[PDB]
Amino acid sequence: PSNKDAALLEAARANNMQEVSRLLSEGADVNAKHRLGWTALMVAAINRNNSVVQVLLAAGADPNLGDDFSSVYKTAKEQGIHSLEVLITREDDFNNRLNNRASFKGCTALHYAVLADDYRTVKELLDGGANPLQRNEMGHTPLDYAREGEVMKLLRTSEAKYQEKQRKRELEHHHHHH
Repeated sequence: PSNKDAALLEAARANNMQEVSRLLSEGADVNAKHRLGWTALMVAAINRNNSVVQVLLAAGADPNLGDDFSSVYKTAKEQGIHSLEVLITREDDFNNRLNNRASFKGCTALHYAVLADDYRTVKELLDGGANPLQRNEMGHTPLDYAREGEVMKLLRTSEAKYQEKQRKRELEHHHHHH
């Protein structure tokens, strides 16, 4: 990606609030994508940077994009680079607390906030239009990745409300409200 998009991903990772705002005003893509597959919103979410998540959503970030990163091993093959570089970059530019063996293809920012078990980040994404029913490539919802506690309770409630809005054909009504 461009210099501005690359700086935005780093500022979103680093919780550098001033820089995120600056870069967006200079034309950085709010859906900026790392060469290895993830967005600024995803990396803000896994790092519990709920203030960065707020800013990106306000500038129009799509909450429902899925990660193109799969696993260290598979992504390394699909890109023709060695797994060592992929592992270091995933750990250094994204987050170092995830399972290196697992596949994350199709994970949304909400999947990642749930793995981070952060109530505030999860709530901000749900309030921002994140679809709690959207599954990743392995077929898991964000609630599938929740641990017991306040995030799992919030997701259970939100799933039921989202399903009811979908059945009543009124998702767009509620999206344009507070």
